[PDB]
Amino acid sequence: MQKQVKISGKSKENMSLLKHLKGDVQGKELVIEDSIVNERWKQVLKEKIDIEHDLFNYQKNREISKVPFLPVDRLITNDEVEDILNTLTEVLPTGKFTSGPYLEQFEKVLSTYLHKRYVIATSSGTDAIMIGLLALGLNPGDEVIMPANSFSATENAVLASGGVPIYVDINPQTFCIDPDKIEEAITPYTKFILPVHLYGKHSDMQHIRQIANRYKLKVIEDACQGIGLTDLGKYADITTLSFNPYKNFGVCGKAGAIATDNEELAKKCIQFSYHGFEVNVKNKKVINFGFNSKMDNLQAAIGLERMKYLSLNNFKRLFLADRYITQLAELQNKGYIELPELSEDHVWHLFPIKVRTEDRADIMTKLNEDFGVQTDVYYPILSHMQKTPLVQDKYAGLQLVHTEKAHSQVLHLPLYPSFTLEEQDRVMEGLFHVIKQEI
Amino acid sequence: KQVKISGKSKENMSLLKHLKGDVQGKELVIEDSIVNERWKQVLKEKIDIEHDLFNYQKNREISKVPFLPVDRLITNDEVEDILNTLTEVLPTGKFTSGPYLEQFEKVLSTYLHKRYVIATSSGTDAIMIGLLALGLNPGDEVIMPANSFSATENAVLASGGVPIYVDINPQTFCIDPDKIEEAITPYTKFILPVHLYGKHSDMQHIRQIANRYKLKVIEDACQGIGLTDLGKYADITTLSFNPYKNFGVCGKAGAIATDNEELAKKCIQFSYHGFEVNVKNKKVINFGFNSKMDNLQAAIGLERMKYLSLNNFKRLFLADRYITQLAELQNKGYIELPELSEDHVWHLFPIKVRTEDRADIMTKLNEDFGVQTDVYYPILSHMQKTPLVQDKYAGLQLVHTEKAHSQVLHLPLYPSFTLEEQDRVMEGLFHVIKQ
Ligand SMILES: Cc1ncc(COP(=O)(O)O)c(CN)c1O
Ligand SMILES: Cc1ncc(COP(=O)(O)O)c(CN)c1O
Ligand SMILES: [Cl-]
Ligand SMILES: [Cl-]
Ligand SMILES: [Cl-]
Ligand SMILES: [Cl-]
Repeated sequence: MQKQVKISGKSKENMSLLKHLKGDVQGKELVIEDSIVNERWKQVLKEKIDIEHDLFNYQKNREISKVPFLPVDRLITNDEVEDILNTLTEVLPTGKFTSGPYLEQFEKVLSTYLHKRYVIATSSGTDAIMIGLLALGLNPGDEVIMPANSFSATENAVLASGGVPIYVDINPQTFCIDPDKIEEAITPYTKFILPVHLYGKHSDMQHIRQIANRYKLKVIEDACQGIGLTDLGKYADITTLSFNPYKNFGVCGKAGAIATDNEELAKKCIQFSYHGFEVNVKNKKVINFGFNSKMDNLQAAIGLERMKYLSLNNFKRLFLADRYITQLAELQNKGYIELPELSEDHVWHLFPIKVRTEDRADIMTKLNEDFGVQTDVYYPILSHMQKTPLVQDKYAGLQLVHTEKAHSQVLHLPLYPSFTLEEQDRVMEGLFHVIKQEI
Repeated sequence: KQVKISGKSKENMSLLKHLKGDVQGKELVIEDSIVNERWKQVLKEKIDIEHDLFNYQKNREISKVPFLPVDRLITNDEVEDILNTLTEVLPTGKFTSGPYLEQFEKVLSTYLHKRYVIATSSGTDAIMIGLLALGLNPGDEVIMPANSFSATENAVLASGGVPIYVDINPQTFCIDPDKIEEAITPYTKFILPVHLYGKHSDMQHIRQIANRYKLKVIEDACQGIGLTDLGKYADITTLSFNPYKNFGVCGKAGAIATDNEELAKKCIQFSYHGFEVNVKNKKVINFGFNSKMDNLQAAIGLERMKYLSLNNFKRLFLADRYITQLAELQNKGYIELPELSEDHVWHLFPIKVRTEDRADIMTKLNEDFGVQTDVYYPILSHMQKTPLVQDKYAGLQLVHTEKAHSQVLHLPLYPSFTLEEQDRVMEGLFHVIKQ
């Protein structure tokens, strides 16, 4: 009796798929979930697959002299462009670019994909967080517990709506908020915990929800880099997503989403997202104010096209990350670097290794100068280290030991779905070469 | 001798006079501007406006006149320009930041005669960021009218500002400068006039008051693109490029324009996460937003902007045709018509009817003649049913605003509207009012 292998495109299921697509028999046991996110799989999976050749067109003998970290022209493929041009041919003459039926359809599709009853699509991930906090009842002075290593948009969303960030240390291996440091930071002004699934890695949400239940806190998660994570939002009151062009799934402009199972909360999000108006009643305010922060109908139509590539693209990211972890194994075994763990709760938006603090600048310089290999560090400045009057006045004396140590060690290697395996070879070879010459 | 064509409201008025036989000079000179590009394909020496710009079909069968059919606010010609530019934009993979964004800001700068332009994700965001850049702190008071779209007050409230509502001039629908000083308190920091319906507020008088009391002036010109001397007396000028404006993109966008460099710097910092200008991830102020205009929309706007001068002129022609053709209804005192003024771009066309008759007029136009009208906007700021209003604005009376609010009626007016539809609107109004 054969166990079926459900292809949802989610992170846990992709992990089994990786094993099966590596093997010789790829038959009826592989069942493609009837979803828009799986559309590009449908055609690919009609035949037996060799991953290297069929998904990556591996050309080991193609000479490579430069490896850009993130060439944006390669983040969108010719087939996506043709798809998008086709849909726009129909959307443009409708004259509906802000409100419209593609926006509504896009929200339903996300709702089904996320298993969340209500989805409110927004004009950015930053707006989603900001509106989410307000809809959850954030008042000026309310404290929000969060990590200090996220992109600046996370703290800005708290600050913009009047909140007070309270920074807490991360787990230095996962780069996510350490749930064992959270309870320490709770005061009578704490109302929120805002975990970030940094680089695509899922935070320890079950533990976080336990602390939150204990102290009656609300949980809003920044999953802007985590689309595709299995069980996303299971333990959160609000989930926020970004669809900016650099994400695992993005549109052609700024956009994001709020997702929730709570109807009263959803309604408030809608009200905040559109001028404080009663839902579907233009010009009639039912709350003090709101923003102009719904997603555009035009981007929604674009999103319905690009979403067709998501499951395949997340799978290719997983393959790339597995290949890094396996081929670089020796550098970790001998204790020169730390590799991320090949886990089910990661969608590989970014790929972090850790190197020695004292060597990082030189490792980066040598990869670039000697081998044309570009790497990067997301993000260069920690929240409590920003040179702002707020930080200077209120965040002096703060020490986050693990966060600061990890921040000095982390190095991101190129990884995106249209990256080639032969570029990756170059990255890995160069890494072996420069690390060995550090010793 | 030369009749210069800028596309701006004053020159448009002289062009109109000139083309109606009232000669203003000899040689038509089309200024070399992006906003005039499409004018060049239709504007000839012996132009017949009714035929050459409107393709007037006196006898075309009409059974409905929609107030604002959104599919007709973008032409087939625009759709093709847009598809063509997107064919080149899409493969670059640059959709947020990028070179079209920078070019679009440059082009707006030249057109508006403002040194710095910061293109934003919406007009609402432009106002919000402009207020903050100008130094709005929570509790600071902002003098403003109560008859604008809710976006204006929301931009103040979102940053914790405090709206102070003042009465309007009931003929112009704009903030009455003679009611401003009255409302000034030690907490007042800004005046925020609105060029409502596309009518220019009395900015000179407003600036005199501002200087006297050391206030800042940020104007909501989201409906006023094309006004001659827009921003001459303002510290910050805000625009919207939403698809319903005199010029719009294909999504949300707006702009802040200013001549002040330090202000511009602050606007950029607030518009993008509080980062140092052009230096990602390095904050120099406490926080910012994700509120720049998208590169993709700027590519679209660079195409749609080519139709602006032509479209604004068409709006003027329509407004002038309404005012001339409906004259009798005003002469006999049945309605009031807007004044044919150089300082208007006719985003909306407001007439005034009797308070007690407006509902019936609207119903009879629609039911008997399929003529749809509307009222922008249905609810005044101090009459919204919110907790802030009940706690802060209780008992406020704005006599002229409230009266005008009960009287105003908007007639269909947009660049692609037809003269045959307009005839139906006008004959309908005559037949309804007589009866
Ligand atoms: C962790 C994180 N949170 C929030 C955001 C903000 O998302 P958006 O750009 O759609 O505003 C980003 C975008 N880089 C992000 O990476
Ligand atoms: C007078 C006025 N002010 C501000 C705005 C807000 O502009 P946007 O829709 O681009 O946010 C509008 C849009 N209707 C407006 O009409
Ligand atoms: Cl929904
Ligand atoms: Cl730092
Ligand atoms: Cl500029
Ligand atoms: Cl009202």
